Amino acid sequence: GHSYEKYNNWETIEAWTKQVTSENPDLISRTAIGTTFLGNNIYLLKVGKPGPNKPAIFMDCGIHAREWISHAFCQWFVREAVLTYGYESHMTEFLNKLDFYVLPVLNIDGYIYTWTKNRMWRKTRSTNAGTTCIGTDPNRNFDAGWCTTGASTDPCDETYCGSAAESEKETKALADFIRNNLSSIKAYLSIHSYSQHIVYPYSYDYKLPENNAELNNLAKAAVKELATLYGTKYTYGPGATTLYLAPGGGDDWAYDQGIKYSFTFELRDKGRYGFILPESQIQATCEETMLAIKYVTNYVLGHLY
Ligand SMILES: CC(C)CCNC(=O)[C@@H](CC1CCCCC1)NC(=O)N[C@@H](CCCCN)C(=O)O
Ligand SMILES: [Zn+2]
Ligand SMILES: [Zn+2]
Ligand SMILES: [Zn+2]
Repeated sequence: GHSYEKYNNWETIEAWTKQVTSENPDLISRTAIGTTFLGNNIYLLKVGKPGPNKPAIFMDCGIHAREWISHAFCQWFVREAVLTYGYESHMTEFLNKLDFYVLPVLNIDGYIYTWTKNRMWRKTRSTNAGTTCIGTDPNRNFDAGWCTTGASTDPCDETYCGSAAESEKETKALADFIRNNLSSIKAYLSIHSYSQHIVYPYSYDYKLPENNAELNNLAKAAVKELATLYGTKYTYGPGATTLYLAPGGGDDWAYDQGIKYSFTFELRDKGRYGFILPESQIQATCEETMLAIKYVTNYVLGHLY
């Protein structure tokens, strides 16, 4: 009983990844990039019409377990791509020229835990030495100025860096895929919630990126496109300046690998509902974010490297 306008559990999402690929074989192809701590398969969807020497964009959802709207957006991106292809001028051009590597749920173990035991869970579900405290923050487990100021050495903390960089199977499976497809990946997008922010490097240290002027102007125009629908106000700028010091992030790591277009999207809202955003707000949040994602996609095509 799947629905794009409702929050679906992992059993429903897994059944959807198989069915959406079978219903649309010419547009979507499904593969398993790895396994989680509990043993669940990390599924990845390649969206677009196949072809040779195609550039790609990587998009992940659900790094943090409680951010339910992030998981819901990845499903809506696939929904639009199969319904508007051949009917919408821009989406048709995007899928024909580019490939979309969509990872619907990264932290699967944590997401099952939010449906069964604790709704407010953030980290993974891995064991730690010398304590009964469980979990490691995946957005603090990447090899980009790992476990410095902003990340915690305490396993009982929500911002736990881990025993080592890429100590989690979920963090390694994501990083290995990017390394194996570095020459093709031109953009990295990380869907999260909440605050209504568009974050670009750097977060591990107080420093501006090489193409800071370009990333500032691109985020500015992407903010405007989202606002045209429901008037949703979004803020932008680099991580350490706008937010806080968050070392060992997926967006910061991707940038240091060569992906000059790296972004972190924080969805609805500002604090009224927070992580527990209602089902009645899914279609509104997904449609506005689509306009911002489509604008970033359009820019990347015109500035291929
Ligand atoms: C309580 C305290 C420990 C903060 C925990 N943070 C979060 O739960 C979320 C959402 C939000 C919670 C309320 C304050 C504003 C942020 N924020 C979030 O996940 N932020 C990203 C920032 C991404 C920066 C790009 N790498 C992260 O810390 O991974
Ligand atoms: Zn997050
Ligand atoms: Zn639509
Ligand atoms: Zn230009």
